Amino acid sequence: NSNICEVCNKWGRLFCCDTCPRSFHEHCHIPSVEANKNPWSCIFCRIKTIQERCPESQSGHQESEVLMRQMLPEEQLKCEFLLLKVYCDSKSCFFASEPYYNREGSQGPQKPMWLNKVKTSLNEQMYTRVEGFVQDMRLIFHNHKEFYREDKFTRLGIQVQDIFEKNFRNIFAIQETS
Ligand SMILES: [Zn+2]
Ligand SMILES: [Zn+2]
Ligand SMILES: [Zn+2]
Repeated sequence: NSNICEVCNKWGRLFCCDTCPRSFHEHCHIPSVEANKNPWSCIFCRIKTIQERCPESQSGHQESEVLMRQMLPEEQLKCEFLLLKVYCDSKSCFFASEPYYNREGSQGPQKPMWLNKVKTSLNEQMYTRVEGFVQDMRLIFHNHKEFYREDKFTRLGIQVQDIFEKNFRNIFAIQETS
């Protein structure tokens, strides 16, 4: 197994996947690494299994249909994995914890949002449809773009949104388009 966490790329107290060489800090893995379970399979492995059990699940889909899906166990897992893929980028640090807004010439957003809040919301089963999770994730980057205006720091929201959107299209097998 790897000797660094797959998500934050640091050593420490790591839990090893039994079906692949990845390793994780307890709270870097989403959901948090489960207490017992021998063997244990990580979220990358659990997602691969869904795909292998239903190869047709990788045929193209319309985003509008994906968003209306109820958060049954497989869609819950897919959103957890998508959230994890955002945290895997080091630029997620900017969006992880609760932001505050005091900049000359800007007003803070009406509805602040951040990754750890989405994480808690998923853990607490607060989303009933995929749309709920996706809306809150897109809101993180939209709020950032609006607040930072013409400051070059706006680019960080574009960059992490692009990681989100690429992984969304991959995980939910969104029909490829030009
Ligand atoms: Zn970690
Ligand atoms: Zn694994
Ligand atoms: Zn099938």
